Amino acid sequence: EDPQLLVRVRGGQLRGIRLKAPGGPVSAFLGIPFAEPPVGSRRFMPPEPKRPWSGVLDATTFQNVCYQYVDTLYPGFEGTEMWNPNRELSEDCLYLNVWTPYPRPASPTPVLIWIYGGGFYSGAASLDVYDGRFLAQVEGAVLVSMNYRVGTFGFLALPGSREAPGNVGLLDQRLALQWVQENIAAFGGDPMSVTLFGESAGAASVGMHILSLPSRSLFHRAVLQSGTPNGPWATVSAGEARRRATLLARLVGCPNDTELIACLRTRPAQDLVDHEWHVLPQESIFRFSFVPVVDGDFLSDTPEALINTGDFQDLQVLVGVVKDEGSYFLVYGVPGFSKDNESLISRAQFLAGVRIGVPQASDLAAEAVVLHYTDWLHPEDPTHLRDAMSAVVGDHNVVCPVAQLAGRLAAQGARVYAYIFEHRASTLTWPLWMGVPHGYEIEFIFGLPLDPSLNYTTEERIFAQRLMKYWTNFARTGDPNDPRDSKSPQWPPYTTAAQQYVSLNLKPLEVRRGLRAQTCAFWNRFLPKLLSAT
Amino acid sequence: EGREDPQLLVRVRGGQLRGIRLKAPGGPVSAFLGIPFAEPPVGSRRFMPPEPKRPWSGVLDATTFQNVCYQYVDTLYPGFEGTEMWNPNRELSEDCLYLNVWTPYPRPASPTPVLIWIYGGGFYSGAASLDVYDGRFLAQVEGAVLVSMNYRVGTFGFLALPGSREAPGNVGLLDQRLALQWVQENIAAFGGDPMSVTLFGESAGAASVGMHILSLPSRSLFHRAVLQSGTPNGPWATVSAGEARRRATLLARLVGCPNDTELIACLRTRPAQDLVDHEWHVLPQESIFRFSFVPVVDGDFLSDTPEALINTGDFQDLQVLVGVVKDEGSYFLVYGVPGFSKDNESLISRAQFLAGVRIGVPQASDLAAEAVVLHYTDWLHPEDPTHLRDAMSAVVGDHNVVCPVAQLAGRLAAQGARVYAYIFEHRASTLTWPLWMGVPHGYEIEFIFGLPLDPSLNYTTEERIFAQRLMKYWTNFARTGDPNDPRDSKSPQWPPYTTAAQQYVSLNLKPLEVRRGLRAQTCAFWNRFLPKLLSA
Ligand SMILES: CC[N+](C)(CC)CCC[n+]1c(-c2ccccc2)c2cc(N)ccc2c2ccc(N)cc21
Ligand SMILES: *[C@@H]1O[C@H](CO[C@@H]2O[C@@H](C)[C@@H](O)[C@@H](O)[C@@H]2O)[C@@H](O)[C@H](O)[C@H]1NC(C)=O
Ligand SMILES: *[C@@H]1O[C@H](CO)[C@@H](O)[C@H](O)[C@H]1NC(C)=O
Ligand SMILES: *[C@@H]1O[C@H](CO)[C@@H](O)[C@H](O)[C@H]1NC(C)=O
Repeated sequence: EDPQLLVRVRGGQLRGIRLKAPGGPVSAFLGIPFAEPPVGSRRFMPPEPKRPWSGVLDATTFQNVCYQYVDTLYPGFEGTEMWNPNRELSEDCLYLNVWTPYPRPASPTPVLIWIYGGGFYSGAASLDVYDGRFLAQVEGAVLVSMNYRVGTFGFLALPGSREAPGNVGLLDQRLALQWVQENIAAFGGDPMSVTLFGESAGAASVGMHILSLPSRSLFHRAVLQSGTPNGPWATVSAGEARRRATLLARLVGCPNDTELIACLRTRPAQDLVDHEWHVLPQESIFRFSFVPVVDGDFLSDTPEALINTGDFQDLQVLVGVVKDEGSYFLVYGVPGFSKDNESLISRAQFLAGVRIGVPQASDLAAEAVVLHYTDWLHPEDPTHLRDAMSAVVGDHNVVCPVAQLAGRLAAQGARVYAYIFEHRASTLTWPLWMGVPHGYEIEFIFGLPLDPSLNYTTEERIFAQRLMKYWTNFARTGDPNDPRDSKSPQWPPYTTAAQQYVSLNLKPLEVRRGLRAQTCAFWNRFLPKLLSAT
Repeated sequence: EGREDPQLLVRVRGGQLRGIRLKAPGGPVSAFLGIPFAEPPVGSRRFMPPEPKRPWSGVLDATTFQNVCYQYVDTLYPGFEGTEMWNPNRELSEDCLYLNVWTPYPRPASPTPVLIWIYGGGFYSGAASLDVYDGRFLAQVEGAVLVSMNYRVGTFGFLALPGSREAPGNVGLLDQRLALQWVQENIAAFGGDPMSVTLFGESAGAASVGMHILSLPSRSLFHRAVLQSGTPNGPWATVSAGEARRRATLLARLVGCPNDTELIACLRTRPAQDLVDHEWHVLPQESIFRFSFVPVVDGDFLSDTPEALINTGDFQDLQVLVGVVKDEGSYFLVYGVPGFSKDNESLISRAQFLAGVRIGVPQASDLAAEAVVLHYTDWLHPEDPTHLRDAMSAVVGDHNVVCPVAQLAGRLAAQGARVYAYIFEHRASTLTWPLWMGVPHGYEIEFIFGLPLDPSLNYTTEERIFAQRLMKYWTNFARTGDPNDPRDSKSPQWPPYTTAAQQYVSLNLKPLEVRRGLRAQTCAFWNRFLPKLLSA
């Protein structure tokens, strides 16, 4: 029995495990329960706090992954398998993980809380890319990651009902945040310095905690990587959520809200997952069936309205995108695209891809998109059309929603830092035409290149170390700049006036101005005006 | 005769003419000025198609420029060369249908290619007698036979009651056509080759040239064409029959007139200056780069809109040279956009920009105007006065000239014509408009005509060499349908403009530079998206 691996939290005693990090040992407490299993009658319901347990709870292994769809598009392919569940699926999945330096910190250490992505229909805190040992060992950070319900289990809603109010997956995240306030000090973490960070849907989740008052007292800073609460995919109206839920009910033989939900609760988990994808209103990509709902409760109004009227004075935020946000999504539904060839497309294929990439666009709006993205000097060039299709999807879904968020937060009091990640991992298995795809900056932020057996170049290892420093400096001070270094170059705050952001790649920081300024004005100022009149 | 210069007496279909020997820097040239080509379109002939000039007896004196067609005279900036250079330089009169001929002295031995100039002035002004249209340099240095005609402008040349017999519309274009017929019949008498006639014009003159390309009866009167900063397609060069009727009857009301016959008959009783005095009161909105009486889509001279005709036309046996200047729109801003002036830097506010856009694109809906504003706004510095000023200029120049020219070059090329394109970027050292206006609309003309060759005009030595280069391109084009010098292979070649490569050249003090795409992205906005916005 090692006293460093023994901790006492409000629910009882835990025993962690000493793990090996390249530069030394770290203490890991994995699979800690933070809520009563949301099973049986608790399906679709808000999470309840975990009841106290007797004896010593074994916290040396990752717990089960929340029930979810498993990708089968490219069987055996690392590019896709790296995101698949790496533990048993089960609705009994509300557990969190804690990594800390070994021995446990002498003084209160700033805490980083990770919220994974996966379109709100997948993901797990146990994936290898979210391994917190590196950040814990090299920066002495206390890192926490929780599992939260996804898909129908976490977001199926019959707005106004008592049994399926919606947003329970976000409530799962919130309970884990509360658990950190109440118990993280026992691990040497400082509950007064909690930074949330997440990518994609995880970034959108972080944004929703920023916009939901009850969450605000649970953290102090936030990082949103390639995702936002505003935008076309992160939320749905109460009406559309009801529509998708009742349609799902119908598809599985069900059946008054109470009766419908009661019947949904009798169905095997895989039955719900089997019909999950048959409820989307149009043929599309970057659109997900069950996501956070504007309920007038967790989210008092649309994210769009909340970021326009909010006061973000005492908040520091780090936000950014990767160089090719949309490439990944094209192979999941756009005719002509495949990871196995160059994906050179025709102009006709391009106009068709646009209707799929911007599913909610009228014919006029779609034509505006085509005319804006077509390179009129080479309107029929396959390479340009392919890269344009990618850009359309990434701009519409991520880059412009991020530009929008950065601007409102900065205009309204927040301290904001922005970046564009442009380094393509030497070990990437997706083809070259996809560039730096959605999600591939994560392994660097978590410091995986520091593991010699992973085969990253020596420059990548130095790069990862730089990133871990930015992220942890940001967590510690609300500023990613190194207060030790006195010759950077400095990463300036993003402002509406100057719109400065930095490039994150192998070369030293480069300051740029305007995040797709012209193109995002198109998406954020003109298209709306188009549709609200037509 | 007997004692006069035997080299200045010539005979044309209507009679004998006596020209004048003029001095050009490098030698003498023959000039026959004020040759009548139509019966004076006065009294009962106002608003009517021109009739050929009846033969005269004796020797008609063709030694001085004739009257300028009745028109509005600009007084915005009294005494200012920038505006005065375009004002009438001879008496105003409805008796103005005369043309001019410049030829080498002595007259060419073999048939020489003919260049016919058609002046601009928004169809409401202009004259073939202005100093910038002086044909002596091209005649002397390139041995060209140059012809320029006066044609009716304003109400006199374009007021129309479509379908009527008395004011059919487009009579100013008919005056031009009559002069082209006069060249076919008589130019050989001056040593000109009727089988090699190139039309060139600028602005409304350019639009005029384009309309002759689109009107069959004019097609047999010329072989090649040059359109400088103007096109027959676009937002200002034509009006629909309904709009023309509307403007003509509103004008009639404004002067006390009112059945078309009675209305027109009453208009014919009004003093010419009364019509000019109300000419500007008939435009539908507050605007710039819009003119009251212009060519009308009559279903006769123009069988359909210029846009339809260039989309369906067969232009296989046609060579065309087309181009624009660096700052097509600047000039127009001081004539109606609040905040702009030739006497200050014209730095404007964002609010002044949004208002300028409503005036610069008068036919745009609220949604269309916002699209313009969002496209032209520099989102890194959305409030910068200098950028807003230059963006306002670009909006006007792109909408009215640059994009209509790109549209034209594209259709002509795709449909058989050989097209050459340019952008003129040299600002005359003698320009009197402020620097912020750059190379304004109309300021490439003095270079094409070779004025810098006159020592007394004070152009720099480089400008004189530059002028010579341009005269060479224009006359090579007139001679062969190709601006390139057949010999000199050293100088970079001017490639044809194609839909595939979209190549055009920069005309400035430096050697030719080939560029691709004429404001390609922005013109796609104007030529493909805005229209479609309109269909909704
Ligand atoms: C549109 C009708 N309007 C009578 C306003 C109700 C304004 C006409 C003013 N207006 C304009 C002008 C100014 C700004 C915008 C558009 C046109 C104008 C424009 C040019 N190049 C040359 C002369 C004039 C001009 C000459 C005589 C009279 N009498 C009025 C005139
Ligand atoms: C530039 O001028 C515009 C027009 O005003 C006229 O010209 C100026 C120079 C004065 O002589 C004035 O009396 C004239 O009416 C102004 O509207 C504009 O504000 C001026 N720009 C600035 C701010 O200097
Ligand atoms: C790439 O592969 C997909 C499916 O195998 C196919 O639809 C597409 O035509 C291919 N593209 C190329 C470059 O041939
Ligand atoms: C040309 O320069 C001379 C000498 O400076 C000057 O007297 C004359 O007014 C100028 N004329 C022009 C064309 O500006």
